[PDB]
Amino acid sequence: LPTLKVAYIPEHFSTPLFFAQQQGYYKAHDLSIEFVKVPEGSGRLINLLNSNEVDIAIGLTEAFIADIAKGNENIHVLDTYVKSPLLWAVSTGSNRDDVTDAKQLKRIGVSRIGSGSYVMSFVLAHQLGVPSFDQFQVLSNFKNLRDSVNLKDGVEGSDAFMWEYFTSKKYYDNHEIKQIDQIYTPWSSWVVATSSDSLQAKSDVIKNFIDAVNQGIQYYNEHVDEAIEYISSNLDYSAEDAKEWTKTVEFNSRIGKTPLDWDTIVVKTKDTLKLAGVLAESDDVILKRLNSNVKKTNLQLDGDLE
Ligand SMILES: [Ca+2]
Ligand SMILES: [Cl-]
Repeated sequence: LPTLKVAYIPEHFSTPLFFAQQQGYYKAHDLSIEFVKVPEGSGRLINLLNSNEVDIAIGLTEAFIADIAKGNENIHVLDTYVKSPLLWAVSTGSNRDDVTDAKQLKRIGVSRIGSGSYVMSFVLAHQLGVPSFDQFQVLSNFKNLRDSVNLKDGVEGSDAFMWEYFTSKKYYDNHEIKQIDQIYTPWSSWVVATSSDSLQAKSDVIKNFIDAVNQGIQYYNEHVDEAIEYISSNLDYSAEDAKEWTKTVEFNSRIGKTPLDWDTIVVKTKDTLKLAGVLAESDDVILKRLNSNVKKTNLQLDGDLE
């Protein structure tokens, strides 16, 4: 089977991928995997796929759904990696006595326009029963977002920003920022993606990988304690946070065995992205591009007589 270069993100979510290697599930499926650590995020994962530098990518769902719906016909969503949604925390300055809730927010801080922190602001407003926010502050990175809400020097001030909870929890504990709200993603958090080229020339090997990921997920579910020990010893998370994290996460134990949920992966995500103004194209064209790039079935091997 062709060599597969898998671009992943060094997070607690990548735990099953690690155990699959530890238990040698990959080699068991006759696979030669070359993992490519991508701390930059899902944004770079897509770039690595488009440049043919990697065969497979595992990142946030909304990233791959948006890119496909925006025109990129070289990206394919194969299956769901994490069935449970992502928890976004709404934060502000720890000493912002003027900001006591997510109510009456004006200046919303975001890393980039069209990013997760930006798109989720529309979900926040929707659930709050208030019009979408219009004043966005681009702070580039997470570091600046905290300084912004804290009204520190070097950056423009902002009322609040959104960021993954467990990532923000560290800064709740050190009293650098405070939580004013929490919002779940309407969709499942993580998915498995590939390129048109890798899927066309390396289909069979990709299937075995997904099955290998399936066993890795099974090992995780049957060895939570070992996963906690791994995360709090190799990743940027304490034993406590790693413990609570496992209580909120549900990997797709049916990955490769059952088609992904279209409503919870495509529909809800599409509706949100369009609400955020990320998708300017018509409904028919968007849905058309999603119907051909998002798998409605699991990968299968060709027949012997074929
Ligand atoms: Ca005070
Ligand atoms: Cl196109």
